[PDB]
Amino acid sequence: ETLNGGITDMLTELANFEKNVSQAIHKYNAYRKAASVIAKYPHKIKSGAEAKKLPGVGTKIAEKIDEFLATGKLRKLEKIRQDDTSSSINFLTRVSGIGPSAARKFVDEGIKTLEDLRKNEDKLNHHQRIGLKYFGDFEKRIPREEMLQMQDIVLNEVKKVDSEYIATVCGSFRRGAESSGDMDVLLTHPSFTSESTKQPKLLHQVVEQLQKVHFITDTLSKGETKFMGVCQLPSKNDEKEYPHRRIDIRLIPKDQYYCGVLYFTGSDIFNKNMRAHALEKGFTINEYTIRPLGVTGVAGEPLPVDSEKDIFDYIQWKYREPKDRSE
DNA sequence: CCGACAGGCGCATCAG
DNA sequence: CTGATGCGCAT
DNA sequence: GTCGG
Ligand SMILES: [Mg+2]
Ligand SMILES: [Mg+2]
Ligand SMILES: [Mg+2]
Ligand SMILES: [Mg+2]
Ligand SMILES: [Mg+2]
Ligand SMILES: [Mg+2]
Repeated sequence: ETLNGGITDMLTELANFEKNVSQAIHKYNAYRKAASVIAKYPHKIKSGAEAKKLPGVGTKIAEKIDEFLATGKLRKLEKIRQDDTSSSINFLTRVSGIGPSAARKFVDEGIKTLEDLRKNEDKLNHHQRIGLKYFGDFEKRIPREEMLQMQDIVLNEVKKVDSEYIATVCGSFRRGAESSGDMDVLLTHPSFTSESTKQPKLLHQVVEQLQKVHFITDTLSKGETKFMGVCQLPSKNDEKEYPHRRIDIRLIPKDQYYCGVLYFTGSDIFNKNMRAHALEKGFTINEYTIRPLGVTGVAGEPLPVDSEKDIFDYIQWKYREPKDRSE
């Protein structure tokens, strides 16, 4: 498919190994950073030296690229692919709620297959049990046509609960993607600000309404501001059912919507890059605020923010529309 | 060369 | 029980 | 694994 697709596939597979098997989060991030910068690079890479000029690509990745270019493979990966333990741990982490730690522990206890998981429900926590239940469905992508039907349901049902709610579909959907891995919904209500919560159960009431109409089907986790769960579009007579889909809802302080929507629009790599750039500039950005850093690494008071662009301006970045925050 | 690497919610668990 | 910590997850 | 001080 893609211009340096071989290289970026290699690097992403190395990232996953470092995260899932090595449990080295900074090496995972370093590989993902390199994969992203190479994926955006508009030339077919001819050497590692050429790749090394990109920020995030260093000596070790440049050497892997030289290997890959010459031979069409990487020995280091060819050996990870035949390592039984690595391969089993990597597979189990595909279940939502099983991470590197739980996968290694399962693999040590003799559980390394889907079949093994499916006769050991009792060793799984609630999240894992649901991740297993919908293992196949959760790896299917959601065409934009279906994302549009799902937006319509969520926005109309939210409006039924209280007309003052605003629900914004974020993630890859807001970035214009033709398909999405899941549905991300940012929610606000005027009664929840950074200064005051003057209504309880604001997130709960929306979740309950979506359960009532059979859109939300399962709950992975749920607190006062974050819901993680499962939903499904209604199917019509004699049609196969739609796959079950992952849904995330985040209730954000209304007056902090712009930091909220910046966060929830991503991409994840974009947010890391942006937040890392903020730190270089003497600021810290989360889903609520952008704050200056003081001398001794302590965060100051929130800066006024009136648009997404305001946050970009503070770190002296030219604005990027959501569609230009992908990959 | 070597600190630092994005930020935080919800859940599960440990020490007391 | 609270407070701390790690895990898995979200972008 | 990479990079800025
Ligand atoms: Mg470089
Ligand atoms: Mg997993
Ligand atoms: Mg998403
Ligand atoms: Mg994602
Ligand atoms: Mg999501
Ligand atoms: Mg059904």
